[PDB]
Amino acid sequence: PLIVPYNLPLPGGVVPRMLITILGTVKPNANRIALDFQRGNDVAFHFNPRFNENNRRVIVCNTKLDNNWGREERQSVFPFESGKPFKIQVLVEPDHFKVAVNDAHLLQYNHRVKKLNEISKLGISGDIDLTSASYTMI
Ligand SMILES: Cc1ccc(S[C@@H]2O[C@H](CO)[C@H](O)[C@H](n3cc(-c4cc(F)c(F)c(F)c4)nn3)[C@H]2O)cc1
Ligand SMILES: [Cl-]
Repeated sequence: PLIVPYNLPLPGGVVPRMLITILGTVKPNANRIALDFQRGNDVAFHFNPRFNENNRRVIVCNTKLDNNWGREERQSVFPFESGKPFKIQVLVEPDHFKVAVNDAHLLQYNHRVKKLNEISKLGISGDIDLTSASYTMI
């Protein structure tokens, strides 16, 4: 089991055709998960499943620039389930991050941070047992 929060370096940042795979199991009674693709202190892409926001389950995505969150993008399709194993795949494409969970397309997030080769860390946080985090080129 990897330690959470986990820091996965992305050497030289990200690039289209780069596929990031995260495997884990959601804890019983989970409240939150977060993936943070960071450019230094900025968060280029925050992917944040919330298991209980006003008694609804929602995915919140955003960007943090100069310590300020921007406009959220919200996805009510919610593929996670407390207690169950999951796979998150984040495929970097030219205009967006494309996210699939358990081999089903979930959402795309347009690139707000444009210096892809500076987005050189992925943080993984929240209410999971983390099994593996890796990347490959497809
Ligand atoms: C003006 C204003 C006021 C409130 C807000 S709320 C805010 O909303 C953001 C998206 O817009 C992020 O989700 C933020 N956030 C979540 C997490 C986090 C950290 C963890 F360790 C986790 F394990 C985890 F799953 C999640 N860290 N930071 C959240 O605080 C926004 C603007
Ligand atoms: Cl949260």
